Amino acid sequence: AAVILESIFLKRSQQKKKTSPLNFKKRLFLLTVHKLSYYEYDFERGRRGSKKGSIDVEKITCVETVVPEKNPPPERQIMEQISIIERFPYPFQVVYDEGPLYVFSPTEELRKRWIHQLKNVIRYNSDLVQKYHPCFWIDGQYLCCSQTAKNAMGCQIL
Ligand SMILES: [Zn+2]
Repeated sequence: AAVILESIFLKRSQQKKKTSPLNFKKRLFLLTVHKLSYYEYDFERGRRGSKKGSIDVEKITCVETVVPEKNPPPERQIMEQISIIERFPYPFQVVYDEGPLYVFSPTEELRKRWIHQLKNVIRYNSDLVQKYHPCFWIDGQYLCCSQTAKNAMGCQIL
C-alpha cells in the first residue's frame, strides 16, 4: 500500500473523551488509499514515532477547508525550512462518523494537494455527504449554525 501523501501538520484534539483538552499537536500524516493516519514525529532521528491516530478512508464522508479561527495564536497566524514546520495557518477538515478531525497546513498549496488527494480516495465511498459545517465546532457547538451534535447534519450544501 503506497503512501500517496506524507506531511507534517498541526491538529486539534478530537476530544473523543470527556476528559480531553482542546490542544494542538504536531503530527506526521500519511495518506494511503485505505487510511489516513498520524504519528508523533521523531525530529532527532528524522523518522516517524508512535502511531497516535488513524481513520479508515471508507469512513470519511467529507473533506474541505474550514474558516480560520478569528483570534489564532502566533502558532497559527497567517526562511521556508523552519516556517513550514512551525507555522500552520491553513485549516481543513476530515469529516467522519466520530465528528470532524481538524488539520492545519503550513501553506495554502499543500492544503490544496491534500484536499485534492483525499477527495480521490473518498471518491470510492458509497455515501459521501452533500453538506458540511464550514466553521470550527468549538466550545460545544458549531460556530456556523450553532448545532451541538458533532455529527449533526452539515449546515451548508457542498
Ligand atoms: Zn454548521
